Amino acid sequence: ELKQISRVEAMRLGPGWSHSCHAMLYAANPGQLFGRIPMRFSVLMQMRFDGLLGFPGGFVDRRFWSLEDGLNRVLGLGLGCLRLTEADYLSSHLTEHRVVAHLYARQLTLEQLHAVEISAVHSRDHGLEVLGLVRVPLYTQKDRVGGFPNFLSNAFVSTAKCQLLFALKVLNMMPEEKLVEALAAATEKQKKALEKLLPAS
Amino acid sequence: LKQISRVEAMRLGPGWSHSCHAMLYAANPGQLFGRIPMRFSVLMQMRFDGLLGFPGGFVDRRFWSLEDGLNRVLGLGLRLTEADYLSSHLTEHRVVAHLYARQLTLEQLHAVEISAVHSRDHGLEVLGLVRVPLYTQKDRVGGFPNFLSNAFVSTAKCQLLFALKVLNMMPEEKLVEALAAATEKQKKALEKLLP
Repeated sequence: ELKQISRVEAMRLGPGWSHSCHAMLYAANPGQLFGRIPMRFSVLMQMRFDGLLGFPGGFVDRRFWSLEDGLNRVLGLGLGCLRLTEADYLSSHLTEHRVVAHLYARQLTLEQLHAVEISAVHSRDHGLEVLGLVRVPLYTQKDRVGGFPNFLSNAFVSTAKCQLLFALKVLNMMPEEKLVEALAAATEKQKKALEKLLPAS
Repeated sequence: LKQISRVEAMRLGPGWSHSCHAMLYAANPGQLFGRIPMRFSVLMQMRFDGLLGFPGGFVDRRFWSLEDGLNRVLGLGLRLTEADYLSSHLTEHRVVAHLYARQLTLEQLHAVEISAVHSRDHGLEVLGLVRVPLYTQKDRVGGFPNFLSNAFVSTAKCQLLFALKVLNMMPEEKLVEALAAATEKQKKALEKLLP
């Protein structure tokens, strides 16, 4: 968990602080997987050029643009679709490189969520800085790792993983105890996989 | 994984089930930020169970050929043939994993990505396609090592590293280096959580 800070207090930090803006785009999903698993929500993340999962967005130079303007410019290159606004602002966090990470989020219709994925494959950043969008599975299968735990066992931008788990909580998309349960299962999954290659003694 | 030939795979007997997966890749002459050659782009997919793997799935050899079955299960919205067959491996519950591979042009690879986002499997069994970055940045983790530190279907990760070698897409010593750096990354990060 990262240290949180209000927007107005974040925008008065000295010139030694850089700002980032990322967007969590998600849609309520009424479907079920394999006839019994409710999907609840579909959330968009993406594979970055450095091989890590993160959110759409990136560095925003506050000197030249509003946070919203700068985020939408980035989204224009990496998604090429919509225009977020201050109403979509969710949180600001301090990262450990003095960076203030601003998190935006908007619930989309399922139709627009799919339209974003379609526009992403045609975007300027596709195949360069963005290597592909992925939906987050929020369910957990009977084996207690399938789905969200396995997904959390992937390799993330540290800030993005914190943001994802934070947003799911405060947006009442997943109970906090279920988020931490899945994170614990992910960590035990990572240990199970690592032991096969490089076990401790 | 213990490898076996195609003809010997089909004589494994009815007790063995067969899976078929496709590694679609393209030569990539681009350079990331104008410095680092991308070499090749390979398509993988995020699965319903949160793991990265290859398109494809199980095939019922009593009703489809391996190639016909594969083509129905790709979940990409190209038709693979016998010549695209690459290797067969025996999974670590009697499953023979057949791996098919075909080199495409980058533009054709892009066309598969565009068709994939419109497939009926999208948003249920397939949660998205990703391109494998085969470059390694100067920090020794950026790109391919970080990518290999994600979570894979165990067969898919072995199929990827095997295919990259035998197809002469990456020298073996570079594949070992990238895997080693990814595994060391996983260890150090895991030590922050479960020392």
